[PDB]
Amino acid sequence: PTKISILGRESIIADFGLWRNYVAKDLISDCSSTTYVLVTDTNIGSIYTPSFEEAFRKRAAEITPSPRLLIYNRPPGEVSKSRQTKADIEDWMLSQNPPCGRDTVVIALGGGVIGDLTGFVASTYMRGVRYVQVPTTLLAMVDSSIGGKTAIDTPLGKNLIGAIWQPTKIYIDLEFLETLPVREFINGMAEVIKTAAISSEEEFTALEENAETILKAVRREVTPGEHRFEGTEEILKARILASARHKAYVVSAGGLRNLLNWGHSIGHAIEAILTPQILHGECVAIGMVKEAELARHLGILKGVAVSRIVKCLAAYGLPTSLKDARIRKLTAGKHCSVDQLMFNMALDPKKKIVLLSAIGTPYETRASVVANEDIRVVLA
Amino acid sequence: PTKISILGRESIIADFGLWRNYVAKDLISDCSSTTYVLVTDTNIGSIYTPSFEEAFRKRAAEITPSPRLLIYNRPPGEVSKSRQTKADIEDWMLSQNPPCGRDTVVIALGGGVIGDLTGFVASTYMRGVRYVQVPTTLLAMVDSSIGGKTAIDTPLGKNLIGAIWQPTKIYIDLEFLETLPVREFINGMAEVIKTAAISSEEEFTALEENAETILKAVRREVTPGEHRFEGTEEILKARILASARHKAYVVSADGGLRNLLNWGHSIGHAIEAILTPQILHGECVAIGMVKEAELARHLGILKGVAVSRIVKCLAAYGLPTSLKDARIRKLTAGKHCSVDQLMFNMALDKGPKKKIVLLSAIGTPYETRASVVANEDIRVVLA
Ligand SMILES: Nc1ncnc2c1ncn2[C@@H]1O[C@H](COP(=O)(O)OP(=O)(O)O)[C@@H](O)[C@H]1O
Ligand SMILES: Nc1ncnc2c1ncn2[C@@H]1O[C@H](COP(=O)(O)OP(=O)(O)O)[C@@H](O)[C@H]1O
Ligand SMILES: [Cl-]
Ligand SMILES: [Zn+2]
Ligand SMILES: [Zn+2]
Repeated sequence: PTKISILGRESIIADFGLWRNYVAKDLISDCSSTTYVLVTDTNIGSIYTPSFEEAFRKRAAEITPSPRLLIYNRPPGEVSKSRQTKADIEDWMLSQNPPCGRDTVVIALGGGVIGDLTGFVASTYMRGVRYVQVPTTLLAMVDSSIGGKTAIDTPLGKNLIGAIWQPTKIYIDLEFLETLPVREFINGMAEVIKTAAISSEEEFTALEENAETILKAVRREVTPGEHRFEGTEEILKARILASARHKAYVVSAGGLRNLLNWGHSIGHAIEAILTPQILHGECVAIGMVKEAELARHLGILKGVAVSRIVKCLAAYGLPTSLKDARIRKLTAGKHCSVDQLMFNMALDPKKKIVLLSAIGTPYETRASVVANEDIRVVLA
Repeated sequence: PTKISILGRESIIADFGLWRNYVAKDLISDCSSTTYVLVTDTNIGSIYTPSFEEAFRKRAAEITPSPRLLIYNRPPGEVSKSRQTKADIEDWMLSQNPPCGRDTVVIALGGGVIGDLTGFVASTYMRGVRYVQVPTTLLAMVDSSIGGKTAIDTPLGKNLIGAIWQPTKIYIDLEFLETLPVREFINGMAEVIKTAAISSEEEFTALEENAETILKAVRREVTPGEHRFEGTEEILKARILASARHKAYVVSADGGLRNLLNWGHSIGHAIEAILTPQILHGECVAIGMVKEAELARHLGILKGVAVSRIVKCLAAYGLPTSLKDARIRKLTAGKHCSVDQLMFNMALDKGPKKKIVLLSAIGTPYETRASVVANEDIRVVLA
């Protein structure tokens, strides 16, 4: 297994089959406790909780008295990232017999949604209890689960109420990617490509090479009794952990974290308009394409560089323009006026944007100051 | 202005009239921001918010842009220390124009209730924003506001959901004690006496001396224009800050030192679980100290003379020393506390023995932590 230290500690454990042969075991020995609370939605749970309850029983049998495994399932969707669901899980935990104590270890089994909710639930339960991250979406494995940022949503916006509570462990089991819907896998790929583009040319080239292969496995129908990523196993692990590693690196450090926002400046503006029909990664993809175009316009990025960005994103199934087909269909031709975008970008004179002087090489070691008029030029 | 440092840094500012001449000023200069949110109940607010709005305007006038002061008032009582109340305070914060942001400085103006709620609201607002403590109750000045422990209550218990969020500043304005109801003042005195009893025989001795005087000012009519603690001003500040200082000390100490802060609380908590909400926390802890002291004596660790002074000193301040005290009896229609019930409530605290803070003498703890004691030995003092 591959370990990626984060914040001066071992937190991340990444490899195939962790949820089957490792997690349970490791939790009982490194996260000693009498109460383990697994949280997940009905989609990912029905697929993975059974194998775990069993794997759990085997490890708990050897310990006495036997540690209990409590499970909580919530409806899928970001509808659970609410004040209501959090209170529930809390009252449910307090209603257990005996009530779940401060020794509780919470297991966040899911994506960004389950992740933020559970992480925040843990941070405040009796003023905080330990918890581990078990990212099931690609976007969660390389980004959302690394960092400790947790929160829920309110009818006035996303992530408005939450906390920064570092998970004790972060289990990255690449096998979760075997059942992850194709669209979701592609969505996460945006951040992976983003990470490379702001840190390593060689890594961005690896992504360029592997694209065809990865996408073949991600789409090919897999007959029961086989692994979706049969021969590409090592390639996938390398490309995905590279991103996770970077996120972990940045999180362990000032202006280095701003770079994690490349493509997000414009990206966020687009999403504010096209969500929830269009996904985060899908919007960031178009965001990277434009911010790259902005870098070119400002004379900081070369034409050749800009093309590969687009080419590489497309190669993975990500949208590169607001004019894309799918997007236009999924959003019945919604339109992002150059103004509404500049309005949104401000909801966050001049704008701060991450510019690239070349693939793998950031212009400044932080978000560069850019003038509005210069931004408005790449928004059409 | 006397300053006490907590957790390796200044935070506590203690003196008279801070709410009138200091707070506002200091907030604008040391807690620079565009949004300040004052939270309080309708009891303490109606008495103190007006003078503050004004004091605020004066300081904000010089600085430009103008730092806005938003105010939130909730019904008094621990009924506001709820998920709902917290949620409103937040939606209200997000609904302002423009919405309260991460630069926000929250002002917790009130007692333990307002303190815990606001402190917790702050800890999670956009994943955390700065906040200051402005303890208006005695119990809050020397205990609840020092430490960073925040939370709300749920129908299944107190302080079940919350967080540990250290306040940026802790303004201890002794003038709040001029309007604090007599009962509340006496309530807080329990913890002050507790602090002394576990750290300084001298400090305890002074408490015994200053009693008769303090209680005179607390229980007297103050004609218009006169400060309630006219001549005793320095005495009060000394006695009160001594406790606050200790709390600050323990809280900054890098284990069992925090256990000592639980003296009288072992039995004390058991009693409160039964007699609350009619009887207050301090009032229950008082009886708790009396009994735990009796337990120490029984176990041969505390002398008879020592135990007496404890009782005498608590009484001297108007605190109950036994469950048979008439004031209690009245407030609880004579509710009974079975030893069985008390021993059970003491177990709800996560066997054959209970851990209790024992004193070998006033100011001197037996062990540097909660000593292990057998059930039968505890049951004897309760009978
Ligand atoms: N490994 C997986 N296999 C199957 N379904 C999954 C997996 N991961 C999550 N899902 C489902 O996919 C959708 C997207 O997960 P979500 O947590 O919303 O994504 P993100 O982390 O991008 O916010 C949800 O409907 C969820 O139940
Ligand atoms: N400085 C003060 N003077 C007058 N009223 C106050 C003051 N402090 C708080 N109060 C009121 O006194 C009561 C006790 O405050 P609370 O915070 O509930 O107590 P504690 O801190 O002991 O838990 C409340 O009804 C409150 O509105
Ligand atoms: Cl909360
Ligand atoms: Zn992102
Ligand atoms: Zn107490």
